[PDB]
Amino acid sequence: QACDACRKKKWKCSKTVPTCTNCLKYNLDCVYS
Ligand SMILES: [Cd+2]
Ligand SMILES: [Cd+2]
Repeated sequence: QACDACRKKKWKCSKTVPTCTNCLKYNLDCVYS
């Protein structure tokens, strides 16, 4: 599945920590669940 960030915006995620490339880009709280 996508990370919490790509889950609210739906931008698909690569599933990598700490922050997915999408969170380190827009600088957001990357969380998982
Ligand atoms: Cd993501
Ligand atoms: Cd994220």
